[PDB]
Amino acid sequence: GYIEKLVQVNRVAKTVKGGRIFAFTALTVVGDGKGRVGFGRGKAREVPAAIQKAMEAARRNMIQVDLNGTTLQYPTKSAHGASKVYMQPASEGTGIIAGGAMRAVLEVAGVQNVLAKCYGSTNPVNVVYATFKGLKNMQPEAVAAKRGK
RNA sequence: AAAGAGUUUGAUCAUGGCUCAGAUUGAACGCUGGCGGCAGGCCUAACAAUGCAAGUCAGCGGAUAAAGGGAGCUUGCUCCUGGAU
Repeated sequence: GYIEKLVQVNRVAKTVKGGRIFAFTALTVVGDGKGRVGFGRGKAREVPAAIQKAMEAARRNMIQVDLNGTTLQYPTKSAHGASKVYMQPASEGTGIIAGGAMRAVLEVAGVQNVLAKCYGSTNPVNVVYATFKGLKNMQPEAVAAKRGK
């Protein structure tokens, strides 16, 4: 995936006898604009050594998203933890009218007509799982109900 | 014919409040002074100086007593055929 994109970077800490030892955590999304997306988390003592690990772990664990072509397939809802994410299609002139951590995942999947909205928790590491489960769980023609519709 | 940020922790996730960016207004107020068009203008409390509703002459009575036509004096003058308007 080649349109990588960082979302959030957080300075987290740990106490020992001496005091707070620090480490930076970066959450980063990796896509190709065609329906392939992973997300990755990594930690290091320095910022770019953790972004790299977030790039690394997001190039594995990537997923084929069964889109319709530049939009979502149907209006969908998903949730991981207290984070809850509603996503739908838009028509043709709309862009990414979602926002934040959902704006990155629904940019590097190559969708550009979203109209997504998140409720509950806005913590981006769970909003990213909650967008990731909405996208992993669609199907346009792979209904096993043996019909044409 | 539909976007979120900031802030409780040594760090975390959650619950939850606050704060913010936004659009509006019969606006006030702080800073200046170019214009035009179209609008809008006591949201508050009442007491009021001084200047806007009246037309129809088809109803009498007043006024004019036409200029005119005279008359008397003679163009000063009053009554008149009529007496207007």
